[PDB]
Amino acid sequence: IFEEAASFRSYQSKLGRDGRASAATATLTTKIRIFVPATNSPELRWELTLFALDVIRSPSAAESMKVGAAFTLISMYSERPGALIRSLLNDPDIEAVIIDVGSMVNGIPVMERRGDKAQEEMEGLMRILKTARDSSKGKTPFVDSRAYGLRITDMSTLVSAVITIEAQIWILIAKAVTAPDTAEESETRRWAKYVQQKRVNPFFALTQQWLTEMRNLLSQSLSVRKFMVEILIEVKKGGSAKGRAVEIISDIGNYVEETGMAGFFATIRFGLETRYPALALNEFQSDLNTIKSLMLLYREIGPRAPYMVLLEESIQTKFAPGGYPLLWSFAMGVATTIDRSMGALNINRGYLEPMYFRLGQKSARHHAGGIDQNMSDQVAELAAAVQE
Amino acid sequence: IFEEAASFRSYQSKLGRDGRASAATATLTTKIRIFVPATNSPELRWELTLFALDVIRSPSAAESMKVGAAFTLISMYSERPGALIRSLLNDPDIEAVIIDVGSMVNGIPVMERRGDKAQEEMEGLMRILKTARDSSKGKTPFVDSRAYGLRITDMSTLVSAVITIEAQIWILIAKAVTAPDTAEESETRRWAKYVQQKRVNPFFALTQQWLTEMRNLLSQSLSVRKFMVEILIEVKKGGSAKGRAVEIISDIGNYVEETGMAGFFATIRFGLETRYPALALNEFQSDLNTIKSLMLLYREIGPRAPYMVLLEESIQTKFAPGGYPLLWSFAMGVATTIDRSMGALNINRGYLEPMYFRLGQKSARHHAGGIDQNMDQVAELA
Amino acid sequence: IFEEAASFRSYQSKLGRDGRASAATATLTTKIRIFVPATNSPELRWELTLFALDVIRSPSAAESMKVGAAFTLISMYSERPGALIRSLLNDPDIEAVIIDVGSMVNGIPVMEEEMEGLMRILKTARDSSKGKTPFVDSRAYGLRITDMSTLVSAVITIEAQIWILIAKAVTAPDTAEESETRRWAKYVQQKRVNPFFALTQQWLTEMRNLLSQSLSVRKFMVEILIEVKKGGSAKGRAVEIISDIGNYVEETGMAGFFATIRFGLETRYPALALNEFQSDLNTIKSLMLLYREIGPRAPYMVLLEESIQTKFAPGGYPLLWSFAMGVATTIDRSMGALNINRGYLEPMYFRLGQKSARHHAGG
RNA sequence: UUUUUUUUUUUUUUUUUUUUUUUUUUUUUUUUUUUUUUUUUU
Repeated sequence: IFEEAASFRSYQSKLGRDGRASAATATLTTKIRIFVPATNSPELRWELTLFALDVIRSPSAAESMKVGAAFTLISMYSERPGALIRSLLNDPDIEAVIIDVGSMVNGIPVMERRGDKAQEEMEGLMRILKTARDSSKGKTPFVDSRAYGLRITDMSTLVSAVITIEAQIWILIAKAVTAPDTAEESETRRWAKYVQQKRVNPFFALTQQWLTEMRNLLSQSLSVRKFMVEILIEVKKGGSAKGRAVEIISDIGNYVEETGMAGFFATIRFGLETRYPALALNEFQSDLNTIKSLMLLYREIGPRAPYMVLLEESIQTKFAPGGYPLLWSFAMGVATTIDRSMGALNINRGYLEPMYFRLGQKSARHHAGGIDQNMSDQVAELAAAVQE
Repeated sequence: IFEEAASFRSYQSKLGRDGRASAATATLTTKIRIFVPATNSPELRWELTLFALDVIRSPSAAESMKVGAAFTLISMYSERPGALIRSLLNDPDIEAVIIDVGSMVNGIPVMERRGDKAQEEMEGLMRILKTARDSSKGKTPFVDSRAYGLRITDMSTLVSAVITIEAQIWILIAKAVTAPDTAEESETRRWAKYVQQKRVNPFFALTQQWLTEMRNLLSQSLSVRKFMVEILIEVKKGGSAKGRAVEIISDIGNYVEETGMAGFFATIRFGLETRYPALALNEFQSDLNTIKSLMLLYREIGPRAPYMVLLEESIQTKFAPGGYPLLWSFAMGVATTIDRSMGALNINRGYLEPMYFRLGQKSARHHAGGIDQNMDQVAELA
Repeated sequence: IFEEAASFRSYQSKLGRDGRASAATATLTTKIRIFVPATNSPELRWELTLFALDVIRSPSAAESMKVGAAFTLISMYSERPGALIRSLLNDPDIEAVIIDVGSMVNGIPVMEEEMEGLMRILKTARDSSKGKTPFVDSRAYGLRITDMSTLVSAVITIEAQIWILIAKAVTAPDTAEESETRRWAKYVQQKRVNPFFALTQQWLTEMRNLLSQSLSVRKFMVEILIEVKKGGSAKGRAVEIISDIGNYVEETGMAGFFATIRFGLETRYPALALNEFQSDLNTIKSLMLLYREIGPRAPYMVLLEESIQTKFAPGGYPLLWSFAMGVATTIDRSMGALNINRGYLEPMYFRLGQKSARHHAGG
């Protein structure tokens, strides 16, 4: 009877989820040039890191070059850098041409030594690098200038530095596509952790100017974020020890999971986990059936789930908290009242209904935390603890 | 006994739904010309986009050409544009001739392969382009005019632009055939989202005037909506990686689903999901049995169901509320009273039964604010 | 119904735990040189200890050498030094090159220009340290020990001085002295440890700092520390001192888990089923079962920098934790001296949890 | 040795009523924003 309705709501939610898309939908691939580490020697590499930092710093280079540069910069992790990028990079939007650098002996950019893309290629590069320097008022990547010039000579220094720069990319992911302004507070909080824990090599601490330029590149490019989230999923999978580089990524992951799905987890933490005596309220009769459908749906979305927002994954929209709005408005009302850390959150969403929120705020709070709906005069004594 | 009646109501509802329609019903075909990207090279692709934007901007081009132009414009997604159209286009009203000229040496219009015989064609195109410019008082497609003028030089610029225009077509679809006036609030709200989220490249922003001209073309052509809904179903299917183009479409999809079937879900959301004490209203019984049969029917109709309105699908009538108006007038009465966002939707139909709707409302008020459906602090909730 | 939600919270937490990592993750491997104990002679063992103490004391010596030194120093336990390191060392970031010469003619920094680089390193080490030698009372630093019994007495004494550090190196790398002395008192009072080999505060601080700042070393240490801890073996003097230190080292840097579990939660004060804590208890349940699933590394998660450690970190059950600290501080005289000035603590719940126990000797 | 009397009788056809008449396009919401380490002793 009633059972059919609930099952039908669930049916709608899962209808047409299935099936495999026709190949005709395959979109025009965008060509990106990625210069990639040609040998496992610090001589070739350190210079290439400097080049890549500067490509991303450049006002003068085209966006197509800049994406490819960012891919160079955040593939320095690998034992075999070019192979790591080419083999894991898996998105239809973008078609890579991979160039293994020829020892990178021509200052900051790299040239085709024998077969020539063009003789002016180096100038397209020289222009890029000059514009980069000039527009940034001389500033090298690191906050203390000696580090910008370093030209490091051994594996030990290399790994110290590379781990440092990589960690500074991965600090960004956490907010680049969830709140790319307001960012500084959080990204500095995460910086402090890695340094205080001695996980990253502090000589290589990177300038706000460089970090903002990279944060913006991440916000505005899908193709980059796709590679990042591909790697972020791959290294999140268990059953491996990690040394310093991959370890910092994995560590950051524990902050990066669920990010930009605030509302979903918020309904779970506040309101739902809370289970006040008022859950069966008429609205809650349906909204609860909604949440059930949502949870089973979330399960079905599967391996991508922890990072849907970073992936721009459309399924994400369905998961968005506006989907159960009566229960959610009550979930903010309870959550704000009960958890001291919450409420600091940005609560301006259209699906908030004041009347339902007020009940959630007061129903819990005037309830002294839902004292009445808890399940030697235990009840009464707990009055002191409420302090209101 | 009583069981037979319930089964019989269901039987009536499903009766003669089955079987396969005779091929003799094959309709008089409309012949339409679709100019389609001949090569994956930016020179041709930019020029062809300008051609197509102008076809849609024109007062002077014929409707048959304009539909074919709109199909050019919203197939710009494809790596092989001709293949994308030919392979997804699947509707027996409209029969395409696909012209895949890549040479684009014909200025504003396409080149004509017949040469001197195409001379009439080329001047028809010229008239179309002139009339487009003149009728629009000089306004190019984009809101900031430098963009409208800008000939593009790379893949990067191309994809930025194409993604941008495509997104601007797909924003329309959700309301073009559900409420083609009153549209602005919703379509701007969706515009704001895609831009704020940095999903599409704002240098390419398309003018209100052009978008209204195209929205109207979409409302008044079935053939265009058929191709759009074909694509909208195809890319809604899961288990595929997407590039930026298909991703924007898919994202829009999540707003486009259920559109123009307001009433069907409203009985589900309000009244039904609510499980109010009055579900046991004696009168109600037969209507509840009705709605149940409808919901299971809806399920059985299957793949087209999320976009039934856009497809003009006949079955839609049945799913129409007003097919169960007693349980419906109560469902509006509950819904509008209990959900703060509802009631702002214009619900004024002749099938509404005031007394029963007020029973729905009173359901709230006489419920002591819905205490009736409590499911000793069941009235402690000012 | 409600049961599904609790199960779902748990599902989210354990989702993506599974699977095996793509080779593409492999980071650029660092070469480290390890001089390693040549054979069963006190001659080699003492000289190598002196070499290693000086490598750590050196102002001029490279990080790559220093780590390798540390690995020599804390492989002294084994019957076959170089084999013990090579066979237990199981970390991808580092590739060890082992030198295991019985020749031992080359004290601390021996040749295989390089030899003069080594000489500069050793000179700079001596000079910068103002001659201050490994052991606290000078004759002990100077004295060659020549036979098995004296050798193992000495080696186990230096090694125990390394292993006293692990207990705080990655959890409180300053303010260390109090703890390391407290552990020293135990081993001496129990007559396990030979005070002739007392090691100088200058050297101990230099080594403590090396442990804090090098991950690769700590990885190997914790690998060994876990391996020997595993059951069904008797230990004689050397391994016994490690095992003894282990009883301070276990659960380290998981204070919040054990503390909120032991104090507050296991105490189960009749305010346990708070209308606000229901989700948190469900949280902690999920946490405990998760902890189980993480398995063998669990007693040393923090020391291993193990990622999931983050999930176990105490901010994960904040309501219960704030309340439980409020109980713990009230009931246990020794607690509360533990620094809980953290941003995630809930004042209101601490005032309540504290009150619930200390209402009137309420507990 | 055995012991009586036995059937049938009524009623019976047909009669009413039986087309239809209402209602049924749509219209609201829908991106993102918080905290995520560490510091007792045995």
